[PDB]
Amino acid sequence: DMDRFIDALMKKMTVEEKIGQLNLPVTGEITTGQAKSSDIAAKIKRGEVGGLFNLKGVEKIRDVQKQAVEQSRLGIPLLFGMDVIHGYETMFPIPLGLSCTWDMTAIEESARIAAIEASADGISWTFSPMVDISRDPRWGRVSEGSGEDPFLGAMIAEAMVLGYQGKDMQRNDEIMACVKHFALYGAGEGGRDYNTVDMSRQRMFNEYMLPYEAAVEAGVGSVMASFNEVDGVPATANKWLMTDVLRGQWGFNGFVVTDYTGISEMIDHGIGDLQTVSARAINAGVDMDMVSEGFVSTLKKSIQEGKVSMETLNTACRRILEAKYKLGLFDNPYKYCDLKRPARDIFTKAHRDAARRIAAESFVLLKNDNVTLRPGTPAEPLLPFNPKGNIAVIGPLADSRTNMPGTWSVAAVLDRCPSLVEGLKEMTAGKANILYAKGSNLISDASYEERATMFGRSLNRDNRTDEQLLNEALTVANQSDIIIAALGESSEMSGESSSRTDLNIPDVQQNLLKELLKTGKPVVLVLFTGRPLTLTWEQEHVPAILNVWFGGSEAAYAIGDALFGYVNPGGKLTMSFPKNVGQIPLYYAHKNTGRPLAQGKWFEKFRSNYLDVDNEPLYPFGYGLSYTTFSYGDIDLSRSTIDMTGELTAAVMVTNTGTWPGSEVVQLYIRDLVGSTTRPVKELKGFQKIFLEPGQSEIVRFKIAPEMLRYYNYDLQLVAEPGEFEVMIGTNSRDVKSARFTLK
Amino acid sequence: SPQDMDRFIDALMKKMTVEEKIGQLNLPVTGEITTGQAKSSDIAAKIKRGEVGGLFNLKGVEKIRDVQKQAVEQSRLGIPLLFGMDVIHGYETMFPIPLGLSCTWDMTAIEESARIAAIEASADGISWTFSPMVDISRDPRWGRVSEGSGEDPFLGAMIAEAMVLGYQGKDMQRNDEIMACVKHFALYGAGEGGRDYNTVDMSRQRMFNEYMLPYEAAVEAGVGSVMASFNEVDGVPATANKWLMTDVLRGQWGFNGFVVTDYTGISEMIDHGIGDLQTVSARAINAGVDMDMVSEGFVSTLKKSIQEGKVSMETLNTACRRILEAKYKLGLFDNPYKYCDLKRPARDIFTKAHRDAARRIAAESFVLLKNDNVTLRPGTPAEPLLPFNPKGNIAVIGPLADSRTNMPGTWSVAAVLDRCPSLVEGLKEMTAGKANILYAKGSNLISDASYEERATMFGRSLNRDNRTDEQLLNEALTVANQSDIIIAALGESSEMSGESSSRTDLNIPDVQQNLLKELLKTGKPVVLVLFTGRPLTLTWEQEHVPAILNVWFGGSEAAYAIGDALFGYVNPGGKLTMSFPKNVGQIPLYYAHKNTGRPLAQGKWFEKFRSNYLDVDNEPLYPFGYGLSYTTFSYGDIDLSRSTIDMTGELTAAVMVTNTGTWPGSEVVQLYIRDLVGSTTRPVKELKGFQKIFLEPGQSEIVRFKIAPEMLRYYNYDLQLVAEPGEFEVMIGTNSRDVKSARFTLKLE
Ligand SMILES: O=C1O[C@H](CO)[C@@H](O)[C@H](O)[C@H]1O
Ligand SMILES: O=C1O[C@H](CO)[C@@H](O)[C@H](O)[C@H]1O
Ligand SMILES: [Mg+2]
Ligand SMILES: [Mg+2]
Repeated sequence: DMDRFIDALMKKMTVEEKIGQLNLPVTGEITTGQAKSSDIAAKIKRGEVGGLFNLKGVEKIRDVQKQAVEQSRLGIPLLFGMDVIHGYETMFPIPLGLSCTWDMTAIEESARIAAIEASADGISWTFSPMVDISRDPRWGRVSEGSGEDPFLGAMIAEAMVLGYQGKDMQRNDEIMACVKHFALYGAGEGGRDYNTVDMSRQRMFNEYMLPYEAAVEAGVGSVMASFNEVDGVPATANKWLMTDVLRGQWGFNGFVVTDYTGISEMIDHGIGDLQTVSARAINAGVDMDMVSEGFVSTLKKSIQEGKVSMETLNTACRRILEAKYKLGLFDNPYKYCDLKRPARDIFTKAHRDAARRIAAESFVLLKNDNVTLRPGTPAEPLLPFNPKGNIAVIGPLADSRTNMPGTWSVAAVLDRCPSLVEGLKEMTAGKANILYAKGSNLISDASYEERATMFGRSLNRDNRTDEQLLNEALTVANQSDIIIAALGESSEMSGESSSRTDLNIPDVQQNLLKELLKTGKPVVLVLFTGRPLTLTWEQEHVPAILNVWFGGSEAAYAIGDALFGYVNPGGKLTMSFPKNVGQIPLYYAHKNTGRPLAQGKWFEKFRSNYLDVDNEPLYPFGYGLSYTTFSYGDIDLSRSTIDMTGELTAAVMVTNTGTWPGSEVVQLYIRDLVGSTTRPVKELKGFQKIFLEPGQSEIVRFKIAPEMLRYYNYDLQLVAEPGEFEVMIGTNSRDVKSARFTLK
Repeated sequence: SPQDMDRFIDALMKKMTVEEKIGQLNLPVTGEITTGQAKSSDIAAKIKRGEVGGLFNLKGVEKIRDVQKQAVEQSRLGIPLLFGMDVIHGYETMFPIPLGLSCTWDMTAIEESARIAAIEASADGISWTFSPMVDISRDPRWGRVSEGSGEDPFLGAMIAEAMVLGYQGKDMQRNDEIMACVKHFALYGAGEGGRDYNTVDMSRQRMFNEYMLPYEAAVEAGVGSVMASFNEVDGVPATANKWLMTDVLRGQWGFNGFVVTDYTGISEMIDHGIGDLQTVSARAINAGVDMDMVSEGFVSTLKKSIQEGKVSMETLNTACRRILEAKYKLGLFDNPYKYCDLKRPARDIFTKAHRDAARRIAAESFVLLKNDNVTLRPGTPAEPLLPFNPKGNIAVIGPLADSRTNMPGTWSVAAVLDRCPSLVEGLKEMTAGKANILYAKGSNLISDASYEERATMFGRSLNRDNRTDEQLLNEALTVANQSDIIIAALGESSEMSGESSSRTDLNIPDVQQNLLKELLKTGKPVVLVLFTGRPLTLTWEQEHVPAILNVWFGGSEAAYAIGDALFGYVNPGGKLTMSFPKNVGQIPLYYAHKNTGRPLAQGKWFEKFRSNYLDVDNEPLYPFGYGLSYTTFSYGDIDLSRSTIDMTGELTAAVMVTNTGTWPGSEVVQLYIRDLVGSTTRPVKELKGFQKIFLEPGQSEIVRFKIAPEMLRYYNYDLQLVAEPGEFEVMIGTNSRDVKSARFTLKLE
């Protein structure tokens, strides 16, 4: 059926036309790399274009599809691609923030909505999800992932692929997804984007690979090859990755696209000239060439010289044609070119309300200490509070529209998003006064601020000095009843090519924060960030800290919802927050070492520890507070022993012991006590997000079976070994209840 | 003969019970030196029962002789003991810490320092040193960088050879030659977070191209023993890693010696999480580990394992034979008391000749990092602060100004710490009658007293008192404002580096940097004499201090050597062997890095969509091979004897180096090669040669390097050590950053 159709089409094709299906030039207003493609009208005519990307607007896409359908010899329709990462126009939180919902239904929903919007506007293909594991918060691209953990990363990868594609991409509101960046890109040395990656095969499989595999097994249509080398070979020329693992081991039936000029960049990597690396890429299992024109300009010559087989070419071409067929583009090239759809599907109130809900769900309450508010009274937390009197909103993130959506919002209308001040003004009209002061620049260094606010994120820095801005803010702060310090990163301090060697709140903002605290007014830190920051000073001195990541186009409203208690925060961290950059890499699923430092023993000579800080993150994986409290009973294991075909249930009663209704992410960890290789001190193996009224309890039950206990041993065999296991359940990866069982 | 050894050992082993064979594999700890937590007990009775193969941490020929006499006269078979110690950079005469010593780029001096240490150690009963430490590291957070020779495997390998040869000589036959022990096999310098003992993980390709060569070089130089490392490799503690300890070490490299564990390395595998004591002990001996340091895994569990078939008699016999062979090769069956001459210590230890050598080698190790011109007096053109004639009032200020015990450096376990002159003491002696040495402590080591305590353990107290920072600073400023020049003696205490001394920030500590700022504010000329066991983050100091001399830890004669440099008796010629980062967030920085697919071109920081950071450029403050002189050297263009060679060929790269300044001095001329295109990505350069030359003012020398295809080999994707045809770039210069370039082509034919 498909096979026969594609056989017949391919029998007609010239070598040039087969090669053309593998070519993906760039166009439009959206800029995601340096090199630009020329002469696109003619190339479509010559049959030399497989797809395009970065073109926005159903009408413009329709026009281009027409040229392909009507002006090329064979009429083969184009794929239309875009980075639809965490929204099209309705922007959800950045993926890292979104991961802190621990809510696969919400995550699927966000992808569903983005697909509806993008498909309504002509897009058939998104370069998403980004599933790279990272333990290095220096790397700006942590903003695009789902944190450090592969179990949670894998579940999220599945939710995103399903949200975008549905069952089989048959509907006109379903699009093809693309798991990226295969593979290991999050382990770039120094946290410096694009830098050398190196690790053992054992680490690859146990620690980094699961999310890519989960996407493949969820039926993801395409895979993007990464910029990094693996084992000294750029991923785009690594046949072990792109054929042996991807196809041979996991059974991937789709196609592989490069990242931006990934082929020609192999010249700079230092593995040969354009022809050589182009031939190596297609022979490795790469099917589509993003921008470099390596395939289109050199593959014929390589075929003539016997460096690439006609077989290899036909396979690459076939995979591209199968993707087009599966999307329904041969049945109808204009499947996604309904000019009536943008008006009914894009940036609707329904979509924006969903984004607002998901944003509030993504926030992580890091601290909410009791503060003396009125003398004589027992100390109470600052959050939540009723919007009354004068609310100061101060800082460089307080009145920026364009920094609200987050990095990788290329189709968003940035200056349509309400700033925090605008959203809070709306939400408190008639009830409180919102008093604004800028307070500081983003950072002292003007050049830094300029590059940190590129892609239209300017904060309109002017000639007012740090001291002037501070003084104005203190005048405002001292007229107020409470201070909302809106501080942290600009959105483009994270994302692609946005690596940091220092992870503090920037200098002038931290100074501003210190001065606001010195007023004696209550201070809430509303923290904008795309990554873990080093917050030990803020943890010591600020009473309340709400990590809002970048919450999307409706962030301002969601922040209001959290501050005023309309939503009780329930986010939990998915990446460790280190005390300093000298502890990197810090991650919860670490080996014990031969000289573990016992709890509370810092400092101890001859143990694995530092002279100047303990081994712990400030906030561990899975950490997050609520306006209520939860209490855990002891773990009930249904068996003390099981065999390889058996099973048990781990159960724990969770009680809401405070005064607020709220959600709790109950987290399941397992430690394999003894291994033929060293095993992590714990691994996340399940979770359940529960909602409880005050005083209400729920018995949370986890099924545990031997398949969950498997790991890649020294010989890379995926096996569960007999022995003892420790089951841990708790409110984060640090504070847990424990019980043990034996596998026979 | 080899056959005589086999016959003798065959005969001895025929006598031995299983318990006696197991006993040869047992290495308890005793004596006054502390290098770990666990301690041994009942050693006298254990030796009597034949349950002890060697001991370590026992100092003094009288004590060692007594113990050897018990082994020889009172055990059934009289098998003599090995006596081990960490003789790392000196016995009593202390040379610079190894990392400092590596900056001499002088293999003759390095060999000499090991020779002297062996002479002193052997005089005092020691037959075995746990040295050299040859671990590659790119992570200056790790305290043990102090013990190695930097980031580079080419230089690392040459130093490993020099050290082994210095200790052992041709074949350990002489009574002033001892058995060496290459450590820590393997990859221990890549521990995550720079945190000692932490997880190591890397590809096999990285192991062989970037980390393994120095171990291999020690093995090929005939090192008698290998110490297994604390870290895991491929998820297996090195002490249980049969691929490391058998397949690589014996299978690939032909190692003929024995493997000892590190301190309780076997029982620590329980904590690593790979099983109980019996299980991990069986795995260790089966892996190729021959001697058990302290844990008593072998002695307490091997017989049960042999009964149960978990370890074979053949495996026990092989391990025992290796130990007996080491003892045989050291001459201990010929004479158990070879090293127990009670009269040698008085004539061989801490002699003037030894100490004069140490003083010379210390001055040779220092790295001049900065020496800018300063205007001392209106109307006189500006000149550098260093060197200066000792006259007037010379202030020496800081917590490292008057500490004897912090001079030798970490890993000086046999030194008499309180006998080393302090810097003030040394400079006072050297300037008697010419200058007044003024002194103030100026600051504590660091603001936190608890930190200072752990930083000055092992008898390195700075005698911190309850004076306020104000008292300390005011006294220093009263000194500074009377002085003609200020020597700011700042940096680390010695035990801020070494084992279990990892740091997450690499600054000069808070109160010392505040002191430095205040001294600079006086307007008097300031020379930073920097004590450290590691690269530090020195961007502020490079911007603000006119002269910076890195003296590492120079050893027992450091004070005199520092005087030699300051007063111009020696012209500094040290070159860095490890990159100095601008901040900890750049780690790891190393010169021999891959290009990436998005390289930032020179001078283009910042550029979006290149491999670079938002907040700092990609560069270290000081690159690999960096070091200044009191003179300047200029380099002509490179002349290659031919532009094309094949696998059978060779060429010569030659460059004229001229001393263009006013001082005679040494230059380390460094050869780097870039393999431009590979089947795998190749580093942007690799050190492949060097020559240290001495030139008088105005003098020139043509420095020539032989380049052959064997130098161009590397491990490809399939771990084949191969040279590939293609273009190569030859670079020669004064450091890894500032170089001349020429190209040549390699063909198959
Ligand atoms: O450079 C890139 O370009 C791609 C196209 O914009 C994008 O999808 C990748 O995530 C990114 O690495
Ligand atoms: O712990 C150790 O003990 C050993 C014995 O002191 C020493 O040689 C090693 O270098 C060290 O790691
Ligand atoms: Mg187990
Ligand atoms: Mg080559």
